[PDB]
Amino acid sequence: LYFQGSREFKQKYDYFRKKLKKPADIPNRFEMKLHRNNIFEESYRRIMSVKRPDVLKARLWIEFEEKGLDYGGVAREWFFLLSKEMFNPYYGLFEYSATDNYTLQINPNSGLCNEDHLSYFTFIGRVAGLAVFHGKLLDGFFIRPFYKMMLGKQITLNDMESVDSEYYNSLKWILENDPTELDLMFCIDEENFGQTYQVDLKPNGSEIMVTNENKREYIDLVIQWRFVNRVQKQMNAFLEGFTELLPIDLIKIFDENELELLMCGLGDVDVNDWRQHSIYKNGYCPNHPVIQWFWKAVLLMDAEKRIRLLQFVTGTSRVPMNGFAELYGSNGPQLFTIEQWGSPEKLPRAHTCFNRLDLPPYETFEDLREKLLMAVE
Amino acid sequence: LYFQGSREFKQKYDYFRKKLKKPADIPNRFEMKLHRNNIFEESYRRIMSVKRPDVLKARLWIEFEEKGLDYGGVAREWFFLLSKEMFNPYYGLFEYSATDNYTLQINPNSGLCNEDHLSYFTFIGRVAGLAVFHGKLLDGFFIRPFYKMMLGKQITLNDMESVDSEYYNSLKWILENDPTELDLMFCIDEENFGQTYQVDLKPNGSEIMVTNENKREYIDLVIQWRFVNRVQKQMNAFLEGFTELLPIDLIKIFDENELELLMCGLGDVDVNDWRQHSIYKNGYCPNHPVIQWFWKAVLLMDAEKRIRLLQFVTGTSRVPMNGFAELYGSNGPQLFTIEQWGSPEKLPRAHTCFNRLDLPPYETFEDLREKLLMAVE
Ligand code: NA
Ligand code: NA
Repeated sequence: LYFQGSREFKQKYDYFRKKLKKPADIPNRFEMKLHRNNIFEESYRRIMSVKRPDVLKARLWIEFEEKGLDYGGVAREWFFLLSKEMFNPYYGLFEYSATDNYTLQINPNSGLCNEDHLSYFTFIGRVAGLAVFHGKLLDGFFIRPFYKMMLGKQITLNDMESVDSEYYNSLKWILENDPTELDLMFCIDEENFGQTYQVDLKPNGSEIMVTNENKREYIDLVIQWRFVNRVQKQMNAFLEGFTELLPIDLIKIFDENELELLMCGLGDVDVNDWRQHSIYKNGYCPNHPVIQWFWKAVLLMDAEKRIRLLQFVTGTSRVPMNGFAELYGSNGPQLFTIEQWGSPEKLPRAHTCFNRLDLPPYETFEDLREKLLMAVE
Repeated sequence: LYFQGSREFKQKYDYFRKKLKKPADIPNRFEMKLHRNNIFEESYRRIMSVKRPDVLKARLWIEFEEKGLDYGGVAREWFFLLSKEMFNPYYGLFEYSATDNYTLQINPNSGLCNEDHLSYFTFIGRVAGLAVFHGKLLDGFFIRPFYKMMLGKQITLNDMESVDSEYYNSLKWILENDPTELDLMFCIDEENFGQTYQVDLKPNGSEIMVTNENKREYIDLVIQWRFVNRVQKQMNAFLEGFTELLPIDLIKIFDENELELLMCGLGDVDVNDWRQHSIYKNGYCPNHPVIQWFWKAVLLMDAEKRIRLLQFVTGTSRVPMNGFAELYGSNGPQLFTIEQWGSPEKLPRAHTCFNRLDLPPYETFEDLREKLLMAVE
């Protein structure tokens, strides 16, 4: 299945769009004149200067540095280029949810990176609200608890699985079995800029043991800590900006899976960029049957498996912001590499520090495809 | 099925590579210093200066205009960028085989575009031979009769189908039925730079009627005319260059389908470039459920269907050389367009002069996918 509940998504989408009003009370165009190389700070100033947010709902008229293009197409570029910045953890406002993940979460230390952080979150919410209002997608994916918080839905243990399987399986184990052999206490490690702090989940938590009686409270507190309690001013600031463009009661017709799709579309890896920036070693080359089989097998995979493949080889499911040319390994720049290795009766292997697939020279297309899918799973 | 006979292709490929010899009689590197903007003429001069073709079989050391990249990756760029020029019909050496096709054939008027045309065909054969020798792919596809001619295989009526269905069906009809009602003669129209010439297929052909007795000769002559007789000096010049790097008896281990794959890989459309340069009209936009369904359905199609889709909407299965940003319609530049149109009980329609898909607002993903595939077929 590819878009479960699509009947209902489109029904909500039609209703939503009818309920959105374009005021006739406003200028014909909202204009922006920007430099690609300075898009984040320039858009912040322009968007945060406006005092009547209804003027933002005018037809977007964005120009970079050129006049002869479609304005919808250019707005779509602006949204894409600016997403790439807003969501770049370099700014300290968002961070990747784990090293192997591409999904973003609010950085709880945002106010330490930037005294005016809440102003920035408001700006970001204004831009997300603007995107939905004008029917554009953002380029980036937030963790599932972010969408839930936008909708005022409670964050749960099941929200942990998509973010951190290992940790979800541990907490699920505790929920389903007597925790006492684990010797856990109501405190957790919090790492802030390379420094670790033991923080109490509850008063004098560090001295309270987790038992069959209190383990559910323990799980709730951890989940609060992990997703909620540290970022409420951020999220509140983000929601103030978002709802300057969209009434929260309209957006709340969507559930959290529908909201992600509406805001962000579907995740995938660009195979053409991938293929153009890969290197072959130990006897492989672009025309080699094994390599041509390889790329066709990659193209035949679903989005999710391609992502799993990328993570299998590189250690992460994220693609550098400037695409595969800028792929990095353990010791600096390292393009994605396929090296002839092993016997055709072995499965492929990876050296993640080198972004390197060790790929045996299989004897047919179908064998390669089957052995590769198995390795990926 | 995706790579039929792949067991045998790889077997031939292994044998082939063992039979290819890298002389120890040569310099360590063959060097090229080039400008991207002048790649065709500069590479011609450098490649055609060499008198001992075995020096070409040295490790390729190509630099543009930058030193810090993989040399194999840069050679792969050179081969790609230069393919794009060699095979650009602007030069008069190759032409597209039909308006709706991307496959290339030798231009029979090459010697009128360029007095030194055979020197250029030799250069091109040297570059193709160099590509195979070093295991690189070319960027472009020749018609099936081109590969056959490289291998000295006879061109037949069945070779017409992949090039021109309509004409193949006509000639097949004649082979299978009494041709007399058609009133055909042994002459054909030949268009040269916008001028039409009646040319005799056989002496005084213009006055000889096609009958049940002579129809097979008629078909053979047409096929000769269409693919063979006009381009033998070209093809001979191309083969002289190719075989300076590869003995013809080695290349002849492959059949014509294997040879294409070896030289050129598989055809496809880059969906990311496609999607980034499409425009939405009459109520559609990037986040619209119908649009997000659309792109996922395109991504799920095989290469062949995507190509058929592109041809359905634009009138041609070819992509501009600089990708979808440079898509052209009937009245100049026209990006690929999806416009909301019709009732969900209709199939999508296209206006090819506008590169425009008329796409009804279907109610589910599965309905859109089914109705789109049907239209495409
Ligand atoms: Na890595
Ligand atoms: Na067209």
